Amino acid sequence: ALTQPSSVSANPGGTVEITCSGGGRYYDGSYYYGWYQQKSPGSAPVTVIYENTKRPSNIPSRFSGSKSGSTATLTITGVRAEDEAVYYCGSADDNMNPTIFGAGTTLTVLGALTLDESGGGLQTPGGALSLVCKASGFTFSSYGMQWVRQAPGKGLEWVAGIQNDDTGTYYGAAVKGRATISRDNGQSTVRLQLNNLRAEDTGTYYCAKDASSDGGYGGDSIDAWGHGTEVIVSS
Repeated sequence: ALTQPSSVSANPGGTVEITCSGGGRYYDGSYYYGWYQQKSPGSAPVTVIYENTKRPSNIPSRFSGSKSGSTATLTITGVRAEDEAVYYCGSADDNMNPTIFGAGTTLTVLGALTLDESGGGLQTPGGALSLVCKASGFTFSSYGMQWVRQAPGKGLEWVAGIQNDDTGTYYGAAVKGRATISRDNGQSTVRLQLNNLRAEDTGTYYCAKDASSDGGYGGDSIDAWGHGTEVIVSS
């Protein structure tokens, strides 16, 4: 599991730093982290920094990222009230678990592409579900894709990933043996099947696009998130 502080406080106009450690070493011997801002539980995260230092152009320039050795730091220079959020760090855990999220850092300040998920709703315990994410606004066949979920009031949890060419599928510990991810490049869709459903599978399921230039996926490199679809497992 990754390590990031539970909370940080800042005065408006201050400079704040949030660190993340514990990521797995990548194939190249280096370490890579991403930073995912979520302003309320159950809402689409927003990538503020990915691949250590890359900032999406719609994100304010007050956000920046750096990495030293195996530790990443998110810096907000001139923090604003609207920056209050939970910031989740993401990285690789190990070779068979390319995505893992830290527990989140809550920041207190003193005072295009579409990914559309369907198939959610009420599900019966012991049954199966099938979620579909329909992508538009980018060249789907070039990118790895992932599913991430969030139990009510809890943090982000990785569910599954798939490379652009169907290869390298892996699954989060809580769903391994029950889950299947697949994709259809011609339809620009990625699918999650999950069987033997249990109450613990209840939550918001987000489709996530990877930015890795090689069609891979990992915890450091998510650049777009859907608004998610709720799954409720109950009888």
